[PDB]
Amino acid sequence: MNTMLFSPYTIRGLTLKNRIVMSPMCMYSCDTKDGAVRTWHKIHYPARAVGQVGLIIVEATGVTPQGRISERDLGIWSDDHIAGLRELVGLVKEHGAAIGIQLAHAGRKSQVPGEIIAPSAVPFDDSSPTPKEMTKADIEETVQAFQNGARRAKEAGFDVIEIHAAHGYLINEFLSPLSNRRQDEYGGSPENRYRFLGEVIDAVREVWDGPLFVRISASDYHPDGLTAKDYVPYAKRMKEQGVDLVDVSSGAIVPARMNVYPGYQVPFAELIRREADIPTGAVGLITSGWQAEEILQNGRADLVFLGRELLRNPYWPYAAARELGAKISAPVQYERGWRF
Amino acid sequence: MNTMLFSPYTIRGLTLKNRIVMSPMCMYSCDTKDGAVRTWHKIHYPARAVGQVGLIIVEATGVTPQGRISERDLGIWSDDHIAGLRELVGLVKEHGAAIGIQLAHAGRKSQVPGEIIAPSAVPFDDSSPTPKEMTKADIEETVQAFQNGARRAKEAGFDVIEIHAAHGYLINEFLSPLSNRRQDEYGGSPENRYRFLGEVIDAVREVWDGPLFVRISASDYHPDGLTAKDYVPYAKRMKEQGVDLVDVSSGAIVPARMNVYPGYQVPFAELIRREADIPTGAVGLITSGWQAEEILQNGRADLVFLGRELLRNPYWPYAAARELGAKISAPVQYERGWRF
Amino acid sequence: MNTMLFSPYTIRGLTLKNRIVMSPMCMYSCDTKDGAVRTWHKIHYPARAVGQVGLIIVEATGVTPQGRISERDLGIWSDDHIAGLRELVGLVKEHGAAIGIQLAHAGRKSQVPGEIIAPSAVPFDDSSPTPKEMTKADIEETVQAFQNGARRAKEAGFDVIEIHAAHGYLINEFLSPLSNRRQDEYGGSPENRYRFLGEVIDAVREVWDGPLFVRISASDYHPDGLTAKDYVPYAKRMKEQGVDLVDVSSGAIVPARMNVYPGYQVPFAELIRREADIPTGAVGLITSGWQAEEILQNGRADLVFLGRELLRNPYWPYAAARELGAKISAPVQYERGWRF
Amino acid sequence: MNTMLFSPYTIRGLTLKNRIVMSPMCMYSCDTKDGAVRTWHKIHYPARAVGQVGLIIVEATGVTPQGRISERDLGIWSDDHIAGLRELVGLVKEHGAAIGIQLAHAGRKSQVPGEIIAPSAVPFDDSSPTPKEMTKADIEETVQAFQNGARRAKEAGFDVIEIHAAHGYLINEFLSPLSNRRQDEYGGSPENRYRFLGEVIDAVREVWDGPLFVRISASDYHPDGLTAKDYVPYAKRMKEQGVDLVDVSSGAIVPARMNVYPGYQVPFAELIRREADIPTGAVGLITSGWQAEEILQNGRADLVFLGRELLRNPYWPYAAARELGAKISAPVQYERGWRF
Ligand SMILES: Cc1cc2nc3c(=O)[nH]c(=O)nc-3n(C[C@H](O)[C@H](O)[C@H](O)COP(=O)(O)O)c2cc1C
Ligand SMILES: Cc1cc2nc3c(=O)[nH]c(=O)nc-3n(C[C@H](O)[C@H](O)[C@H](O)COP(=O)(O)O)c2cc1C
Ligand SMILES: Cc1cc2nc3c(=O)[nH]c(=O)nc-3n(C[C@H](O)[C@H](O)[C@H](O)COP(=O)(O)O)c2cc1C
Ligand SMILES: Cc1cc2nc3c(=O)[nH]c(=O)nc-3n(C[C@H](O)[C@H](O)[C@H](O)COP(=O)(O)O)c2cc1C
Repeated sequence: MNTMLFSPYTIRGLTLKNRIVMSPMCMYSCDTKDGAVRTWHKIHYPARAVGQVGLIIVEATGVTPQGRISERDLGIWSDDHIAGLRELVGLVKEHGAAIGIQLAHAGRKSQVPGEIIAPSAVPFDDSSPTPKEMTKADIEETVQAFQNGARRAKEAGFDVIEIHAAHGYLINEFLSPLSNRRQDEYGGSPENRYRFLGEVIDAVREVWDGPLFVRISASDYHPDGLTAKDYVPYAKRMKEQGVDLVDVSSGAIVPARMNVYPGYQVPFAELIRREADIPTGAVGLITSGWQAEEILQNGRADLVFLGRELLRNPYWPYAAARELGAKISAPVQYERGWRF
Repeated sequence: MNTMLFSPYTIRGLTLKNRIVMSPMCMYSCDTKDGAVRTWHKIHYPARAVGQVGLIIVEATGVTPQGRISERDLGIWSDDHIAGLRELVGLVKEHGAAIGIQLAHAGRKSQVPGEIIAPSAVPFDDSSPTPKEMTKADIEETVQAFQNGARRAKEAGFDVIEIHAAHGYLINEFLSPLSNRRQDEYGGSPENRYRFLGEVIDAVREVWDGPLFVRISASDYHPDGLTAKDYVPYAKRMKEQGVDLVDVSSGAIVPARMNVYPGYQVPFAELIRREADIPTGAVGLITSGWQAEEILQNGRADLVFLGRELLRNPYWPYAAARELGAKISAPVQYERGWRF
Repeated sequence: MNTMLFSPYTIRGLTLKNRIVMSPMCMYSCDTKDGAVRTWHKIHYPARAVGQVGLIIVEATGVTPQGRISERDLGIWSDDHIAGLRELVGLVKEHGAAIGIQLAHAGRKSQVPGEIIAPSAVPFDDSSPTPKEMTKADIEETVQAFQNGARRAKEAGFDVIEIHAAHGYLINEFLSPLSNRRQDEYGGSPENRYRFLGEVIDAVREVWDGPLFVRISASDYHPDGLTAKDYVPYAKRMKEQGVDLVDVSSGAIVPARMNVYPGYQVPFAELIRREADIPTGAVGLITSGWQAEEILQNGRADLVFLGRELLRNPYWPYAAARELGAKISAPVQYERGWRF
Repeated sequence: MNTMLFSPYTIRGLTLKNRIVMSPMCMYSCDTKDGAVRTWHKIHYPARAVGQVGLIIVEATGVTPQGRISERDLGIWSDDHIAGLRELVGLVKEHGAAIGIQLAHAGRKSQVPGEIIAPSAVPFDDSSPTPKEMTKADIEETVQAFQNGARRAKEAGFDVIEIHAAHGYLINEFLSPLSNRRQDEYGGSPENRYRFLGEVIDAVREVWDGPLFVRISASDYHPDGLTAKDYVPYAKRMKEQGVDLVDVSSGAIVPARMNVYPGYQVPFAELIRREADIPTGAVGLITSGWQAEEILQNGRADLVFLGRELLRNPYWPYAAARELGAKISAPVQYERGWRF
């Protein structure tokens, strides 16, 4: 009757109505190819807000044109993006949800034409372009891009900011020795490989004091790569720097075979949560209320992130409530339909 | 694999991608109380379009201020409504769906303050206001209101127009002897009680040649009321007047106890379909793809109208496809989620 | 709350606790190949009784060795079968269900080695053995086999007897002009083609006064075959002969392509029910309580026969009750599990 | 496609076809009140075997008349019980499943009329009878009862034996300081409170070398009671004594409020599994294949025990397979129904 899934959760004064989070998912719907919010986004995101999702994280938003995954990504490299993002924020919040945004940079995995950058001039695979080895100017420049992105998100009115340090993208590339072969202060050791992430966090915190999320790939799924245990010290530091919650994913630094199954990334979320003593978000094949409640009640994570399931059904929270025999507030307009 | 539910259906050159129709449902979301389309409607309806609903029928829209059910209904009594409706139409169609609108007049069941009109000065119940017995001027005036509504819907860009002659509202009141005690040419016989509906249809057809729906209450659930068989002759006439499909509902002319169960109004839809030889829409507790397919394949109706189920899940078509082991086109953005 | 699906139904003093019937389904589990009831049957059938199925119809039971579909069918051609059948009956009824048996003869569709019999020496298809054209001695002999089967079922303690006149088997072959080319009193006209069925019914009624079912194939799905309308006169006669309910199926007299979909045989059940004025059983892709309730409430059939669905879940009635928001008596042992 | 839930598991040469176990559940169906297997049990258990459950654990079976929970429990205090149990075993295994039995003694929680025994003369609650403080003769006697029960189970042909040391029953009472106030070698310390369990295990192992399970209550849910961590040393010893798997439950030593939720006992199973380095069984609100797969793949347990869910649906494994997109061997009789 009284579940944890539909119990409020507060982060730095921001109270989420429940533990349900819409995981950041690229829509590749910027038809103008200028990183601008389009009509699609204005229908896509607010629909989940009506569905009673507590927190909606907007897809990976490129902090630079080269930082995009594709030419159809959302962008935040220009003050001109603020208006569209502000409109999106207004629409989502107006319908009851808190809204966040995922600041991102694809790095060597960018599919945008032209030069792409990485810690080292090593391609993702034999079929990918060789990225440019970033100079220290490029580094502080990219850090500034993240800070500016954060400032624009703040102006747009976002409630939450997430730093995308996962899925083998730019920050993840600095993190993993598989991609980071630098021999300056940005590579060659756990501390050095973390530096870039540390500087991004600090820069963001200069202009942003709201809830701050970091999304990581807890594992590289490679013998010579990173494991969940490597991220425990990193999470402790993130905590000291004022990161509020770790959004725990995994993989994609290089091509690799992964054993995918229900809750396959949950152990990573709990590892960091209990060892680094920091709130975590669980993601990866979470599709049922029954499943989500188990994750919460057993203290494996504090928030549950839903991906593809929210693509199949934007009103998932209602089905989850039914599933758990719980009752939640429905939009007044849908009360006749939302029966418990 | 190849179901009827997800097979196209053509009405007067308008081809629906499937047989799934979103039944007209009042949202009471016109906070400005001027019948204007609001932000809510612009999120509510297009969401079902993304969900792959073939035809979306907009809620009962008052053809006059007094014709509204409540002060929060949509309205179409002014050319000023066209802009908002046109924007709504654009949003819905842009996301893949055909769009219709339900022209309505609450009659004696209107809850709007002030005078309300009906065929006879008989209240809905002992707790309702006594309506004014319409004069012949009121009648031709109300007919003109429907015509103007149709013209505005056409300008807005609607694909389908439905005339709301059901649920005990104005037109239904002229139809049922329970509410129509007039002793002129508009009451006293089956032919006379039909006159008002006939004139509305003709007037609408003067300015509208697209798909035309009529929604009826096949039964009054009263010993001295109308039965499904009474509507067979009416459907034959509607057919002659150029009505393309009969949206078959029931009840609500007066307070009455109804036996509600799955598909409880389907027999009415099939009765009219086979006896009047006219395409029909089935509505009333249709909630599963399995159920909807049975209705179609057995020739009980040509379209299936979903109500509350589309309130619980705007992407119902996907679940129905899964349910039937069928595969349908998903919005490109949701392909990773919409697995078959 | 009070559904029709879980409302009692009385046939000749036999009261079924609900409208749910387990359709006769061959298990091919007589490993001894002597038509004897085996351990499998003693677990298979009583499980559905615990599941709260109102009436359980035992699979097609060969009234003669040659009358079996396969060497692994149940048999009733010997008094020696009574003991096993009586044990089965005891087990099923002990757990709350009424029990019936389907008296059967495969005819030309028998796959048992050796001579097989039919109205005419016409094979099922070019890949099947040519059956012997039955003599009038064979006919009255086969009729006697059905009577003896009925007598043994009575001794075993069965509550209901069904005559299998469907799925292109022996009796169905006499019924359909596609297979019956006889030029005596058993072919050449509707009356003559019915004679065999008529004689079987009379013979059974000589030794059995309990509920009597007849299972028919309402359609041959062939231009020159039988249609549902042909069976209306037949059902009227069956009624006069004391047949209590018509179990309405279809097809299988010859190879043919059938359009299979949810409730695809329901229109046949309702046709006979309303035109012949006789209780009918609906069967064919009935899998949900929602669906079953619609069939009942709309008077399309009086009993609902479940096939493969009861193979997937023997406790279907519980799921159906949940589905309909209804509550039914659970076996006291399962009360903690069977929550409503 | 290849899940862990439907992957074989071997314990001491006994190979289970999958990881699905039917948790021991009292049926209170011994109407003769002599601990004898009845018809009900012979239908109840084999049904789950057909449902493709890998291992079926028979309900708590009293090793003495006073050791029963109720007068309707199964019993094994007499060689006369062997015949009935052997028949049950035959029925279950014949239909594809391995079978186990739970040797039990209710202790102070017995509801059987007359004297009841416990480590100390302390009632379960103020509403329960005061049990007799067992003498050392009673102890070695009760140990002998367990050994004899094991010997009879072996003769009956059981594949697995489980010792019921949980749910606040006799053995659990010796384990918990809440109920054990003895001041001899059987109380007053962790080692002493374990002694009784240790002696039961040894005695059972004298006459039984097959798979041996022990079911424990990992927590008393009481400030002065046992916690999961207390059972880590116990599990290490059980391992040394030849216990093959720990069936991990919790609670019921005294009245207490428990927070019940999906997988609420899983953390206990994983604790013991990883800390004591011994295979464990997870139980407690496990109802979906999705859930069960997560438990297995994440190494939280080696076997998954289903309780009430197998009461709602004896063929759960089929639904779980569907749920996981996996395909498993269906009983050849149900192949047409069991579609994947
Ligand atoms: C279409 C699609 C787009 C995605 N884009 C992003 C993204 O922009 N940022 C991100 O962190 N993860 C992205 N992912 C991963 C999802 O956020 C989510 O973590 C992943 O799909 C696993 O969650 P799920 O199994 O519940 O779907 C995307 C996934 C999908 C299916
Ligand atoms: C909230 C709500 C508003 C409705 N408003 C309308 C309406 O404006 N026009 C109409 O014809 N029917 C209206 N109805 C009836 C629905 O269109 C539909 O026919 C009815 O709810 C039965 O369908 P269902 O059982 O699938 O929900 C409304 C129903 C609901 C629940
Ligand atoms: C395995 C199996 C065995 C069957 N054996 C019989 C039978 O013995 N007698 C009969 O009349 N129909 C038999 N049929 C048809 C069923 O009785 C039932 O009418 C048909 O399968 C449609 O039911 P369903 O769609 O609900 O599964 C059998 C069907 C199956 C799948
Ligand atoms: C009707 C019933 C009888 C039970 N009897 C036993 C029993 O004999 N032995 C035992 O160890 N647990 C018994 N329990 C507990 C179950 O074995 C199981 O561990 C508990 O019900 C949790 O399982 P579930 O949540 O999956 O249903 C019983 C539970 C129920 C509901």
